[PDB]
Amino acid sequence: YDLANYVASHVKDPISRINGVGTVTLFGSQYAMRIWLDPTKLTNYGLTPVDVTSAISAQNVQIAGGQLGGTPAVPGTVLQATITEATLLQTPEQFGNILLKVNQDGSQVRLKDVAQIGLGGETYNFDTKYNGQPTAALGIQLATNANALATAKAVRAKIDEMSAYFPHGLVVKYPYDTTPFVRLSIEEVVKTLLEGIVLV
Amino acid sequence: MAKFFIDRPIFAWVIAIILMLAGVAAIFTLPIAQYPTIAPPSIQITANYPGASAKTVEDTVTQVIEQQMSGLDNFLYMSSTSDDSGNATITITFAPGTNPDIAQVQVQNKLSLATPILPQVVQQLGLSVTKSSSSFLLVLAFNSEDGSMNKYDLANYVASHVKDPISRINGVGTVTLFGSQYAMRIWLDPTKLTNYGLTPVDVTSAISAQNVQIAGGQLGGTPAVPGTVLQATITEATLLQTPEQFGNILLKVNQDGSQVRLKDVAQIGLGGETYNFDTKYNGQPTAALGIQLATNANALATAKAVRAKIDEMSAYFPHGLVVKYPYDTTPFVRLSIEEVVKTLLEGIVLVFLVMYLFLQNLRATIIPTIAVPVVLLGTFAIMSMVGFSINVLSMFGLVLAIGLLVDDAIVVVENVERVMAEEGLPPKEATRKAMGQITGALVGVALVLSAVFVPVAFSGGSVGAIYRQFSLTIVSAMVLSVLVALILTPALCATILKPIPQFGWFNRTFNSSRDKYHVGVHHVIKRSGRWLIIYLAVIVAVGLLFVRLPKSFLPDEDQGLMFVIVQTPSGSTQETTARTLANISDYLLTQEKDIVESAFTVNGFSFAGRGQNSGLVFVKLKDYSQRQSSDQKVQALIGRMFGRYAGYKDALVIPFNPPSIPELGTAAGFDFELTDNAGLGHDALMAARNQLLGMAAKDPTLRGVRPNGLNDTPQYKVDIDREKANALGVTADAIDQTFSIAWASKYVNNFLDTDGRIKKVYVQSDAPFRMTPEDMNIWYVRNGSGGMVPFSAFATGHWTYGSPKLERYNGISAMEIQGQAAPGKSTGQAMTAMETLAKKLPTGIGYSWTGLSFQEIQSGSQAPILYAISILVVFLCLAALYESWSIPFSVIMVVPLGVIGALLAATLRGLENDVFFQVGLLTTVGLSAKNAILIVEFARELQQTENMGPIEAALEAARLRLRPILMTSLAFILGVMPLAISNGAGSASQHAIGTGVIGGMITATFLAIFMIPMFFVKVRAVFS
Amino acid sequence: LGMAAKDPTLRGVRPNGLNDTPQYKVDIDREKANALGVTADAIDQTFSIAWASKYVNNFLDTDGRIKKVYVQSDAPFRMTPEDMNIWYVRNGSGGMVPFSAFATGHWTYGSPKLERYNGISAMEIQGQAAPGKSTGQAMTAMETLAKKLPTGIGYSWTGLSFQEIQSGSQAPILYAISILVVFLCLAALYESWSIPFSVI
Amino acid sequence: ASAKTVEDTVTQVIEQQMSGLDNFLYMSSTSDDSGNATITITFAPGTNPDIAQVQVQNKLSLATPILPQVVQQLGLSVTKSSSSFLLVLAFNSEDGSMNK
Amino acid sequence: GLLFVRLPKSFLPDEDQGLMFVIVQTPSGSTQETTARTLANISDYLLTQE
Amino acid sequence: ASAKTVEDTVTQVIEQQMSGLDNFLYMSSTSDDSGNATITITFAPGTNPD
Ligand SMILES: CCCCCCCCCCCO[C@@H]1O[C@H](CO)[C@@H](O[C@H]2O[C@H](CO)[C@@H](O)[C@H](O)[C@H]2O)[C@H](O)[C@H]1O
Ligand SMILES: CCCCCCCCCCCO[C@@H]1O[C@H](CO)[C@@H](O[C@H]2O[C@H](CO)[C@@H](O)[C@H](O)[C@H]2O)[C@H](O)[C@H]1O
Ligand SMILES: CCCCCCCCCCCO[C@@H]1O[C@H](CO)[C@@H](O[C@H]2O[C@H](CO)[C@@H](O)[C@H](O)[C@H]2O)[C@H](O)[C@H]1O
Repeated sequence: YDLANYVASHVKDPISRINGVGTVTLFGSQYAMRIWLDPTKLTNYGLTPVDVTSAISAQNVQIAGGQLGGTPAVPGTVLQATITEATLLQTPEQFGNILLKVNQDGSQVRLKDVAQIGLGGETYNFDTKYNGQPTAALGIQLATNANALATAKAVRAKIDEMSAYFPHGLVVKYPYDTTPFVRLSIEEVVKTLLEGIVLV
Repeated sequence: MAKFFIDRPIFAWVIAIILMLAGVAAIFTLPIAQYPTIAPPSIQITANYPGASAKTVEDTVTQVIEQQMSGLDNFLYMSSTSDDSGNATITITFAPGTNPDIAQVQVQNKLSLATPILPQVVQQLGLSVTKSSSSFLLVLAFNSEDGSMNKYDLANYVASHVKDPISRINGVGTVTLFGSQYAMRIWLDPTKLTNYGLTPVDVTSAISAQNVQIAGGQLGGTPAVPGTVLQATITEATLLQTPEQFGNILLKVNQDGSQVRLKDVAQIGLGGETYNFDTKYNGQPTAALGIQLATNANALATAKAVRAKIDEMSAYFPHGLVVKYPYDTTPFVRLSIEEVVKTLLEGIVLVFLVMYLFLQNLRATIIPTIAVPVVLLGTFAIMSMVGFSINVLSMFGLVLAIGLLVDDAIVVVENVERVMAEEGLPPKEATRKAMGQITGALVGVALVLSAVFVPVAFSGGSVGAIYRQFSLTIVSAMVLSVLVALILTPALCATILKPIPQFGWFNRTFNSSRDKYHVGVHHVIKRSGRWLIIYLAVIVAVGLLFVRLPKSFLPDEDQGLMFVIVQTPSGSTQETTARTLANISDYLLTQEKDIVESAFTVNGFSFAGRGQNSGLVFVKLKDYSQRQSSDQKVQALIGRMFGRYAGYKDALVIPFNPPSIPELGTAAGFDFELTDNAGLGHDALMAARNQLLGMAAKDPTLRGVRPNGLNDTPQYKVDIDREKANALGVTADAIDQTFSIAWASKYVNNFLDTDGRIKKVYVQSDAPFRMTPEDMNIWYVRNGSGGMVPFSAFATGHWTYGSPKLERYNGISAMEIQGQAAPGKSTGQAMTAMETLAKKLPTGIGYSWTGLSFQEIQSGSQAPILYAISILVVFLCLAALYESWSIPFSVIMVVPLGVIGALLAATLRGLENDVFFQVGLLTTVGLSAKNAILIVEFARELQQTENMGPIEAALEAARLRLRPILMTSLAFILGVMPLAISNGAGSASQHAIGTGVIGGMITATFLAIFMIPMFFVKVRAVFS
Repeated sequence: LGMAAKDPTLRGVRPNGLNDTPQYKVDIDREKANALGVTADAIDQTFSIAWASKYVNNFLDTDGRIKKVYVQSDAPFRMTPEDMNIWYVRNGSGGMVPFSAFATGHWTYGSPKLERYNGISAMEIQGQAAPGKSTGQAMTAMETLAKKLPTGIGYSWTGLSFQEIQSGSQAPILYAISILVVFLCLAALYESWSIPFSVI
Repeated sequence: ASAKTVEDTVTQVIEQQMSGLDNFLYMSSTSDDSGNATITITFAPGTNPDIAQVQVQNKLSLATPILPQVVQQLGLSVTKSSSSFLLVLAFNSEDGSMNK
Repeated sequence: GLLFVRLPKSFLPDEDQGLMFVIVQTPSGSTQETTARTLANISDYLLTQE
Repeated sequence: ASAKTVEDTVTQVIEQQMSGLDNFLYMSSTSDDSGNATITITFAPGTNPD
């Protein structure tokens, strides 16, 4: 999940913007805030999953606050500043404290009490290995009528640029790449051309 | 070719006629614009999130759109901001050459795919995709002189009556209304809400429910029962239209039967969609309308047409309404066109007078005066075919090009006259003999000069965009001129000129002079080594003058405008900043009453974004003819404004003359993007910004290094104790929505105004209840069991810091730093200094180059490579001409001659090494190469047909070429002289070109006539 | 149109638009409805679903093709104004109140479609040249009749008519340019100003 | 929307944004009591219709923040039009086994 | 000169393509049943008398 | 969602609108239990991808 997240958060979007890159596939994703419900615990508090989805949507929010002294203000107002009310939650701990119920004895039920919260994948569809070790994979598909050698060289350059900010231990390999083949075959026919010149 | 058309003047005149006709057609169909497009296409998306903070916009709007912006062909980079006016702006920049239509549609389609993810309010308000431009044809100010209309009335009027007719004027491109218009404003009163137990969401929902347009189907609709004999569309429910109807919306009914209505709980009425800004004309309310020119229309007719339609429909403006034109560039382009036509006609008269002076033969003078107009008209015809426009850059191209095409005309006719007189032959044989001595050299001249000019045409970037219209107009004219010298003018000479049968002081003085010159040519030859040391002295002077002469793109003209940036201290309001702007307008209209025509003020805007603490003043000056003197020019007004407002505590006031082409910025400038590459956060990035800026302000390689955006500013946080509220039975949604509607306002739905137009509906608290943090406690929200709870029950607030403007580059948070290279230092070395500073920043902070520094990085080793190609092909063309690997050196060495003169003239007049200087220098170096090419050509032909030695050949060829060289230089210096001594609009550019070329022609021709034969004999001695 | 009916030059002149049609407005007395316990939304939605129909969602037909689901009143109940009485809406207490209790009918007349040509309100007319007349002669007759219309009513030609005007008015200029070009071509070919003239 | 509502709030707005179109010849538009707006932009003969379409769409972006929210959300459709009613197929059930 | 100016002008001739249109427009407010009946009138004439 | 849900609620909905395309060559769609609808439309060679 960490490798898929790093790639999603630092490599994929800029690579997706290189000319000639038609499309980009991450077998993985950026982190997703993951809320794993427990039905027996939901039953205990008289709650359903919809209660949970609704509370996330009401308590995980960014709210327009307008302004102190904002416009149109009463004549004479001489101070203004933006108001911040509610913000997106950020860590699984904050989500675990979302409020679900006020039960009879005065306690309030919270999402931590009905679910496991953590960062994981948007999808659990994939599993990738490079030489049997964990990997995060980016499939680069060439845009229609774009030049494979040009695009591959540009993306390899952008990756070389981004390598300056890799976390410790992060390595990049190129498991599948057809442009070395095309480049080497053009190179080889050039070599035969010059051999034939000498022979003539 | 030449000998072909000599024997047949009819065919040559048919070709001349076709060129002339096509040229006239191009005169009347070519586009007119002040400048060609320069900068690469950029597409910007804008979004509005009413009441959202910069952080809210970055997280709910900007980041979503950016994450969706991919698969765009030819993307160079992307740059976005998110600010406290609730505004998102994302600009995508594409590579030079990209089709702007395709970039825009590609951007719009990715944006359409992105739209569902965005906040519902952002979606409902609509996003904009537009091509980023910095230029306008006209900007109209619709003003209420008697106060009958405020800015909302004015903008409403424009949108209802002007924008549509104006859009249908031929040649009008984009039409922008700077101005907000009517909206139904519901101003909630919290106490009246609490008394009836209502919340702002009740109001929004009632509006959503009662201001509706309902499809009624139709009577007798299909499928119908048999026998029905009438259809009719049925209308049920229509949008509310008037404040009374909105106030009569039913909100609640009490048990006693009484009804609670919106009028009982809020103030309802027409207001503006936004109050973020205010615009004033000369202290009057105003609404502005920007008219941008359609692609490939002519600016002059479009502007005349717009002013004519505005005049036409001003017959029906309500009382008190007037239209002013605070912005208009078109007088100045009309003036450039008049000035160029004046120069071209003068150039024709000058060739007439010079041919007569040296030849005193009317018949021979008329040939160049036919040939030059034909080539100019053909140049217009070629410009039409190639897609150029009539613009200041191309017009200066024609101005510089007469020096080449009159030189061709004089070479042809003067050489025919010399052969016809000194050798005594009749016209057909004389022209055949004279055009057999120059045809190959003329072909070679065309190729060599084209080579001279290709490093300019093939230059990349916006600077190359400046160059190429200019240089390629020169190249078109030159190539046609060579064709005309080989097609029309030999036939004109062979048919027009007659034999010569049987002032005088001037003839005697020129003959004495050319004898002293001939002896001087010999002197320099015999003293070669001394004058080769002198040649190296000239080269060293070229270097030192070049390094000392300031860099520049275009000279800054007084175009009758001045822009004033106004930045008041943080937290300032619209009311407070309005008074710095009001001060400035009153000052301009009273103290500068005789200099200033308009002062247009907008607060709410800098050039770099919005803010209540920021404004602009747009001031137009009086007609250039009523503005004589040095005190009355814009530069002096900028000085007086620095004086008045540098000692001004309330605001930062920057007066400045707008640059001609703003996209170029400053030649010494650099544009840097400091980026958060490790997800380290805003605080870390600004810590790095401040660290880097502190280093740069100590750096002698750098000057003026400033952070392009804003420092963090204090903000007020509302903390809701959600569990305390829930214990009270109050749900988080009720709290946040009540607070947000009251403070940030809310867009509910559309309504149909009494004029039949669709407008927006907003509910927000009335201003008295949302001004202060205390007001946050006067607001109520209901709990799950009914009844009202105050915000004071569960809400506290506290002050903090946050950015009011959040910048992103290529999708990751950034902060743009902008500066200049230190005087005497280059931009590349400035970039290296910045980079070594950036290396010394904490790990995870990266950076990118943007703008003209990015352009410089992309094309780095292009300039030297193009020069090598140019030099090589010049050399190869000359080897073919001379059949020698060494003789071309006697021509190529002419280059620094004349360059020294241009540098000398510019430095002694304080002008700068700008683009005008550079193109002028290229044409004069081209002419010196041509003069050297013909000197060496005749020296060669004499050395091989009359078996002469190198010195005899050099001396005789110098005698032969002295007259035509002097004829051309005299005509050309006199032709550009009026530009080099100019009063009035555009004189800075006219000076920038004229000073340089006069200096160049002077030293070029004198040093060339004395040193080129010495070089010829020297190369002949050295490699033979 | 009345003028064209008598102009012997032309036949079949008809408007390409639509005459004003009778229209029926339904006025809801929202105060009565609020007093009787129905919200404006309920009456709005019932009358639209009943008369205008509603596309609710898709269904999957027996052939495997996705198609639409529509809800509307059966024809006998939505045919005449007199029908609008039978529709009931249930109020906030669960009781039913009929439309006749709070709504009124109103006849009027109005346009079924508005035309704009280059932004100017307009009405399109098409016609034929009478047997024995050309398209151009019919257009001259049309301009003669339009000349006799009230001041402020102008006209334009579009489509075939516009292209016809281009053809007819450009031909003489093209003949002139063609004569000039033949003149210059023979002047060049035969090195004479007298040969091309004697030919022209 | 009524015919007048459509014309004044949809059709006119869309037309206003159509300044600056390369090779514009004229434009004609309809606004019906069915709520329908149809604006047909005709260009010079020989104009590239694909370029014309991309330009019309790029100009249409300007209209969306002015258009009624519902119209802007529901979507505007842009197409290369024709009246070349080329051929019409009539499908008939001769044995009567199928109706309209 | 006079023979050119006198000559009636046109764009293209009306060729018989083997096809013809008949446009029918009934009073405003009329129903699908009413227009179906006029279209049938035209179809009956064309398919019996013509 | 299942491949069948994907086909009924997305793939058939999009396909029913893929008409009026210049240089249409063929179309190939797939709906799978990973919730993915992929509709590839191929045009004649030389069709402008833009
Ligand atoms: C209604 C009032 C009368 C009409 C107003 C006239 C409007 C059109 C005139 C030119 C507008 O062109 C606009 O000018 C300003 C100053 O050159 C440029 O601004 C430039 O310099 C300023 C400060 O030097 C920086 O804030 C900014 O990074 C840079 O873009 C801006 O990039 C260009 O977009
Ligand atoms: C006579 C017939 C000649 C053919 C027609 C062309 C006319 C003028 C010739 C100019 C050759 O074109 C010129 O090529 C050079 C070398 O690639 C380019 O330079 C580019 O490539 C080199 C490496 O490939 C880089 O080092 C350099 O930073 C980059 O800008 C330059 O931007 C372009 O302008
Ligand atoms: C391959 C290259 C190397 C070989 C160089 C050969 C020439 C060098 C001769 C001396 C140079 O300096 C000077 O040359 C010129 C040549 O006109 C002569 O003087 C004179 O000669 C001719 C007479 O025909 C006069 O017309 C001319 O005004 C005058 O210069 C003289 O002989 C010598 O005083």
